[PDB]
Amino acid sequence: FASAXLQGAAAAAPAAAQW
Repeated sequence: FASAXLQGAAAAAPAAAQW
């Protein structure tokens, strides 16, 4: 899950960069 979220965090880097 730790390395699972990392994948999402990096995938959320932009999602956030958006707002």
